[PDB]
Amino acid sequence: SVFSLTGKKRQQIVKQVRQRYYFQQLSKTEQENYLTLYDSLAQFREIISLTPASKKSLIKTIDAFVMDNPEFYWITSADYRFEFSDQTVFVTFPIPEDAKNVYQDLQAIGNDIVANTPSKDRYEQVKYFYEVIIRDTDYNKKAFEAASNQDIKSVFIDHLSVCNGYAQAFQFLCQKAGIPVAYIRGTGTSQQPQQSFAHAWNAVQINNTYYGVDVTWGDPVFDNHLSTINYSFLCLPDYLMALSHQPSKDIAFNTKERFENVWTIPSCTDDSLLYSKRHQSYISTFDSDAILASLENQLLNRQEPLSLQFAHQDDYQQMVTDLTTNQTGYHNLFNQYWNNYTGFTYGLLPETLSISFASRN
Ligand code: NA
Repeated sequence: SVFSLTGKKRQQIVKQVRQRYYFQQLSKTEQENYLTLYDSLAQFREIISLTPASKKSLIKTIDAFVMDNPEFYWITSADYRFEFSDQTVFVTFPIPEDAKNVYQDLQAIGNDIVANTPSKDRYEQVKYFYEVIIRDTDYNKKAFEAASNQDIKSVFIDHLSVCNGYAQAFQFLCQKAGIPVAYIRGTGTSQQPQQSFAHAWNAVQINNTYYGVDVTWGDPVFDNHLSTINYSFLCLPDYLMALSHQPSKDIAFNTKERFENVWTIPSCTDDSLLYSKRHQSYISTFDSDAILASLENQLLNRQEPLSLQFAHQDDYQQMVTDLTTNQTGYHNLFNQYWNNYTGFTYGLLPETLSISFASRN
């Protein structure tokens, strides 16, 4: 095809996209068009000429490209618009007038964040990116409770964003760091009160296995039940993430239609990177002794607030019931370590089977 990349430019683009997530699920012709899309958007073209395929194949290619490539911030929330003509498919992404300088503004910010990570351990880098986005970005709760908040410009330029921007910003940084990463879209479900909502989050590959990451839900303005940085959404297995997340495999390419069950979602099975597990606050079996010992170990390290995360729903629920009835074990322990003790308060985040404790005032 005349639109396929060639020469040195092709080599450069092949290297650039090799780790992109949805790219891996595209066929040969679709990957060629993906490469052409990358080159043309990197030249800041509004209209891209692609080689003809079925309507579905083109939508798959475009959808994969948009999810995979936050750097082209102007495409992240755009409609999928294309037209067939004379053995060519013309794809249009309206492009802002300042797109080149904003694109390079974001490159400089991203490069600075990645280059100065304190550790080069991949987990520590992922944790650092989580922290950076949460600390430096205001969550736009007014917007949620109701575009322009959906891309990495809203995160790194405006510092005011919603889940789609957070998740694309996390991918943006991971890509620059060379960490395989995915953007995942779907449905979040919160409790107290029960509620479902459109949502976006991430997966990362560390040590050749995937881990779930939800930066947005770790933001205290998004959810303050444990209030701060809520680490209980950092590198989760699916048996915990699935309690509040349902990823979508579908492509809704307009308001009336979709393609069902197109994409494969990363499988996250390892719990070894849980913050709670790494800090000896993960309870995998209901046991009063083990619960109090974990809290006492935290108290011996002079931590406040204390925290617990459970592996299994019914164990978390039994702990909740014991806190509404048998509280004596807890007062006896806390009174030993907290001065002027007059009780304790607790916060519940059932979405990750988590609880936090603090001295009452
Ligand atoms: Na924030």
